[PDB]
Amino acid sequence: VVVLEAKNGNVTFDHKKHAGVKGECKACHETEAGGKIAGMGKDWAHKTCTGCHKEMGKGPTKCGECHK
Ligand code: HEM
Ligand code: HEM
Ligand code: HEM
Repeated sequence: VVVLEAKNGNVTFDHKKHAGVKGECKACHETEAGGKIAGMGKDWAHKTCTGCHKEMGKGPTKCGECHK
């Protein structure tokens, strides 16, 4: 898994749970190959991560559901 560090509690990101989303890899990455995400941080996460969870009605939307 990927551990996205945060001073209020790290967030654990699992690619397995994120297969079969619109755009597939390009939902989060510039390319189909993937890689590190230079823009990663609070602004990125609270837009893109939370945004999709709300759009799909699936996944964590409250602070402590991500930050542990
Ligand atoms: C099958 C499609 C995908 C591929 C091939 C892919 C590929 C990759 C690769 C190669 C890495 C870099 C791992 C490393 O260097 O340690 C990565 C990291 C990551 N991916 Fe994906 N990924 C895919 C889908 C997704 C999706 C859909 C999301 C969002 C929902 C996502 C979010 C992330 C995040 C947050 C990281 C960590 C980035 C960082 O720490 O800078 N990935 N992915
Ligand atoms: C209102 C509720 C939330 C609060 C108060 C909150 C607070 C924060 C704070 C203070 C940071 C910056 C941490 C740092 O730089 O050390 C951050 C970043 C982040 N948050 Fe949240 N957050 C909330 C909701 C969420 C949710 C629901 C998610 C998951 C969908 C999430 C995922 C993340 C991620 C992935 C980062 C970036 C970590 C990194 O790039 O290393 N947060 N958040
Ligand atoms: C880096 C950004 C993201 C983070 C940190 C994140 C985090 C998470 C976490 C922690 C879960 C599982 C919650 C649990 O097991 O308690 C989850 C589930 C889910 N996320 Fe994300 N997510 C991100 C981006 C996205 C995006 C962009 C999408 C849609 C395009 C998405 C769609 C989903 C879906 C559909 C689930 C439910 C999967 C299932 O139960 O099979 N997520 N996410």
